[PDB]
Amino acid sequence: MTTRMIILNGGSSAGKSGIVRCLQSVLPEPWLAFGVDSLIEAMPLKMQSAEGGIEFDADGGVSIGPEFRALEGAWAEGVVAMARAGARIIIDDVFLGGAAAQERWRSFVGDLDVLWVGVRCDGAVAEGRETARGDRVAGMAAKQAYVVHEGVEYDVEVDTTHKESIECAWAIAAHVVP
Amino acid sequence: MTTRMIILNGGSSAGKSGIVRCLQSVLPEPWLAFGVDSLIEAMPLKMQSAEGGIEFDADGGVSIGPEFRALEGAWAEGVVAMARAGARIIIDDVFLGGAAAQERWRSFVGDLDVLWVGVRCDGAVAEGRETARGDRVAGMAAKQAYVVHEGVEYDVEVDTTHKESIECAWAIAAHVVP
Amino acid sequence: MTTRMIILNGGSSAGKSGIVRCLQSVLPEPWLAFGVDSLIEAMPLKMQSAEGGIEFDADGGVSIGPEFRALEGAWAEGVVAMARAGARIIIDDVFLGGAAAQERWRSFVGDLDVLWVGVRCDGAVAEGRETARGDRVAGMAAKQAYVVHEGVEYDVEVDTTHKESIECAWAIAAHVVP
Amino acid sequence: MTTRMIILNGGSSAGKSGIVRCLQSVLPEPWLAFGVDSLIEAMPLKMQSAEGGIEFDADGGVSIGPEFRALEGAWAEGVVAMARAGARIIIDDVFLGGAAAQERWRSFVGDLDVLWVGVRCDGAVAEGRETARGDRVAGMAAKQAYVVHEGVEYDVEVDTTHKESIECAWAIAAHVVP
Repeated sequence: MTTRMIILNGGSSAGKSGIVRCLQSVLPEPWLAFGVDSLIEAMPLKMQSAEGGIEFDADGGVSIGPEFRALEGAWAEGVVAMARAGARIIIDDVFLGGAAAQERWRSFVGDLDVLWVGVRCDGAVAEGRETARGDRVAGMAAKQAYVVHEGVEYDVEVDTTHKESIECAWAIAAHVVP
Repeated sequence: MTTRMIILNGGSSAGKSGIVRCLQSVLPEPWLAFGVDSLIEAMPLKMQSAEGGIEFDADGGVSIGPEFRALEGAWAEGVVAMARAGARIIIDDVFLGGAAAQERWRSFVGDLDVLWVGVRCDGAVAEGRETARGDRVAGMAAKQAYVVHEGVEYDVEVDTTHKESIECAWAIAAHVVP
Repeated sequence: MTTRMIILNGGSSAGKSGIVRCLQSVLPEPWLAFGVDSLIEAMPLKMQSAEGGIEFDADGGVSIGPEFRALEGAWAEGVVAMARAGARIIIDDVFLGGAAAQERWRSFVGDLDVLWVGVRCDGAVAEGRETARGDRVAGMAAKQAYVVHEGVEYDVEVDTTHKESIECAWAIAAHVVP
Repeated sequence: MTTRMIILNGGSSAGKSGIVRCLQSVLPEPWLAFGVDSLIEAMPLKMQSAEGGIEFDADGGVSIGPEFRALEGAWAEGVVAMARAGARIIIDDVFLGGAAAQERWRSFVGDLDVLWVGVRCDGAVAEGRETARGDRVAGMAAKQAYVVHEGVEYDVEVDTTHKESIECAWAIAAHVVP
């Protein structure tokens, strides 16, 4: 019935974070936000320089080793648990593995009421925003713009190519069941 | 002949910073960027809590005392000097005083070749972006969206309401004389 | 047997974060780090301007309403769950309620193997570091330097008044059971 | 007579920034702060990935090309100009070239009244702090701890190995002539 967790999926620079902050502002009840970024933040710095962790090549390519996977899995069960405990949770992620990534989340979520959101944005535009934002490693936006959505099922889809974050947030909130 | 300094004026959240980073990326020659933000950054923390400095009320209103003015004046002469010394300078500012602010800059710039840029964006949209970005004090975007341009003369005008930063950057670069 | 979660308690500017990063570097196994700061980060911005959330007065005093408490409780169960799922968790917090705060954590932790760490630092010194770091609201360091430890039981205690973060980290790691 | 500019030199993680913020707090008159960091910040992102700019190898080594040098030179004349215009300026830098770097600054400073400050800190300790702070590229602290001071003349020297930032700041302020 009541939406317990909102999960956004989109390529780097698709506007996920902005939409999330907008959602936190728009939604009447307090929603805690967590995403792959804050996850990286919580991992030890040395994790960005390892095997089973995460590394970014020159052109923005990204690869995830098993060490990273293990931690992420536990982190996933944690946020799910937060929701299970009564806290409304918003999660933004980048499904590098497309549908597989969704399945992974599905395994952790169980019968929890989740609102699956797709955040699209044209590759060239995303790339431009990537430059505007000043992201360290250029190239991610273009590389992730489309593949991350392949085979992924959404309850709602927003496209930031021509819609502001606040507007996308409004569309998403509309589907949130209190 | 050659453009020595580019000065952007626009309300908070109009997209100035993003355009600046885009300009730095687009322009072939290295352009140093400085703005009211980095200026605040360079001022002592206690300056945000003083008389002659800067304070933000509850609704996003902003006021500048003489202490702030004095420092800013010196900072202005400095960047102008940087340009005079051969470094290409990009400056983004918020002309709270409208035309008066432009005159102030004019006094410091002298006969230096400057490209005056106006960065517009609808108030409501700016406000939305202000929320998306997560700015501490909400209200600035709306309050500054229009007044900062009153009586201000520009060599080029861009409107981020429906144009990406990179696109605005392209428009601006086109007017930059090597 | 094996330590599953490390919980550090100390006043603002006692050096908790630095020690945590050192621990992440020193410890051979990957430890995920979370603390009151990242929690605030995950809460909606408007939570810093509410009743049941968190507010900071002029002199650095801090108060926590029920809205905040509710979220924090769920967040607590989450990290505990992360640990329960096999991820090594490091948590730094500020026990404003002294022993009561420890009891709260005890209720969530259950029989989970936890290493309780106390991070002390002289008030005047902490205050100085608070200034050095450039923290927005001055006054917290002094106000929290001692009360947060009243009635709190620790497995290990470190004092950063005359010990570097890395050194304190070494002391703490020594008590971590693989 | 009156001190117009304070220039601090020290290896990465020697505590320069903290001392600077302390100085801004301690000193009665408003002092603007600028340093190699804010300079990097003002340079285009692509400058960290070029020839004549700045690059950091794997072990924390740093090299500066001519492109970087040119900009820095202009930036130097700028801050000097700020001081010449009546603004009190604080500058923290890392003299990779030792005495040569001081000479460079001397050429730009001219007869301006400057207070030269040396900020020392043991290499091993600095390294530890580098880890505590979470600096991206480890290794700088150790590599720069001593060479940056070779042949460099100071009006005042502080050592953060066993002195807090605030204390070092007090020592430095004592030499500031109003």
